[PDB]
Amino acid sequence: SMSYSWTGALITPCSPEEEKLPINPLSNSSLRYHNKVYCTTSKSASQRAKKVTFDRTQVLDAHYDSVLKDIKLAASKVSARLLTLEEACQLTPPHSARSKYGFGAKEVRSLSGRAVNHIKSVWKDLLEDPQTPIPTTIMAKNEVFCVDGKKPARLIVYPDLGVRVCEKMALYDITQKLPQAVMGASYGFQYSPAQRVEYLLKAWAEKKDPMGFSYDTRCFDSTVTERDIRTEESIYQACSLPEEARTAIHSLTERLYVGGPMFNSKGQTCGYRRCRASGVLTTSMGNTITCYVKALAACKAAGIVAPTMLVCGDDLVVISESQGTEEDERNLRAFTEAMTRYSAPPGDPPRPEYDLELITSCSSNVSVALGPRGRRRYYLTRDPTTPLARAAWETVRHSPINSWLGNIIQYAPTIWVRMVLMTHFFSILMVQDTLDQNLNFEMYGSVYSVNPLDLPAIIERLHGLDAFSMHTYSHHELTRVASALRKLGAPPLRVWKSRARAVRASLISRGGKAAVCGRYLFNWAVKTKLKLTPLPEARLLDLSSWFTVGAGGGDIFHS
Ligand SMILES: CCNc1nc2oc(-c3ccc(F)cc3)c(C(=O)NC)c2cc1-c1cccc(C(=O)NC(C)(C)C)c1
Repeated sequence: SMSYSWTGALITPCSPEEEKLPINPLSNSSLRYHNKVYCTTSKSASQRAKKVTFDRTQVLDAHYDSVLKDIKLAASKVSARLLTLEEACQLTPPHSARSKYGFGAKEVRSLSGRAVNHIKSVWKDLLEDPQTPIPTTIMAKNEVFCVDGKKPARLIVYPDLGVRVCEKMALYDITQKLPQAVMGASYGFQYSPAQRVEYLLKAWAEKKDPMGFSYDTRCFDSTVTERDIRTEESIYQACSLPEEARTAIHSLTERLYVGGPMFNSKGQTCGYRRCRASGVLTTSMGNTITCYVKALAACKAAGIVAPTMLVCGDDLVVISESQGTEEDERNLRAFTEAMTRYSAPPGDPPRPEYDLELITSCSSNVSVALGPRGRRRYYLTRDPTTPLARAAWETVRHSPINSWLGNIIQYAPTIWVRMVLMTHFFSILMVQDTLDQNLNFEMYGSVYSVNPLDLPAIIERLHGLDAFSMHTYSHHELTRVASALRKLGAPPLRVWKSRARAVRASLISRGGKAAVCGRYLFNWAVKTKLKLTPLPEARLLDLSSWFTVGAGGGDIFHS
């Protein structure tokens, strides 16, 4: 079927949109940034709609059936329960898109009578009716990117707030248990960055002769069929569940997850969806499990030898035994053909790599730097141009996503986070006197609440003490940050190191948790290096909820 059908009504915005920051004609830096950075807006929504609209065909085989059989058997070991209304309301982010039925996230979180009873009606109607399509809203996302032309806006398709709370009651427990039970070590959301690196290094070391590849599906959400989505339901149903959960899961699958009508922000009929919805609770878990099933079946069909997989939504990495370059090339072509028959064709054809550092996935690659010992330390990094361009946009135009914060946390050991992002954002929090204010950052369908003064303990827990003592960065990492700073019109590394010496001194001059930030985060900025010891507060952090899938949008709150 067609991934989408359209009426011709425009995908409309709800808030003001800005494609580019204003130019200062007397600044060369301002011109460089203007030439390089843009924000996607609803103006390009039709270009995206055209790309994501195509017919899907699937040809399954015995390899697919056998993998699916094993997944259902692994799912049967899972016992999951309904969440209470109270639990589902507390998982709702404070600024989650309001309901059309006269209440918002504030009323959901406080359990106001009207919100609670409207959610009661949605729940009862899910139990009563297994078939009527649930309406959704389609919106164009506003995201900042760098040229090299321009990407059109990504589209988000989501149901009403009342429906989103019911999805949590019915399926949140499944999201916490099922992926690990069916995928084991392949489930990408269970790892801290240091644990992810360790897993990849172990997978690489296990092979006598390793070969790795990343596989990127073109428009993954649109390639997801009604059948893939009904198969996801049979996997959820393989769990031990109360009957009421089974009923709600089945109605949500048939009325929402498989497809339905889409409306623009003005309330006009925009189209009809027959693929994955980008803004539902099951988006990330569903994409991860479905990508894993197709990829494991395709490994078997291609004859990939001893594959070790890592799956994060539609991002997939396979590390296996090289059969030599010629056979690897043939086997990757056979893998691609099988993924295409399963309705998962590639954007760019996969390429075999004989060095772990040469694989890119989730925009990241493994790099090496020296520890305080002089020992080689491995960490995840990425090209910093877009993260630095987003941080510059966020400095001038406040966003609740706070991409700069999510980047400082995920990429804490990188040169660009330590020298540029930490220096810049610790300076702004100090000048504004907002260091001790809790902030939220959005990432992979989840909203996390973080105190910037807790960053040293969070970084130590996610990356280890090595994050505060990395030095002697690879030439590629040095060239990458220097080029990104030049291209964006920013001052060079030498200016950032001078500013960091002052930010560190100012932080240490405040005492308490701020001095801890100065000492641990900016130990690279000084000549006389302090010996950094484990932070006791690192062990006391409850970061358990940080290692799971979120809800498209992102609609799972962690505080
Ligand atoms: C470290 C940068 N991010 C990532 N970098 C990555 O690099 C790879 C990768 C790269 C090269 C390669 F050869 C193999 C794999 C990822 C991968 O699994 N691909 C299949 C991958 C995933 C995340 C990622 C995704 C979701 C959440 C979080 C997270 O850490 N989240 C918090 C802070 C909340 C715990 C991090």
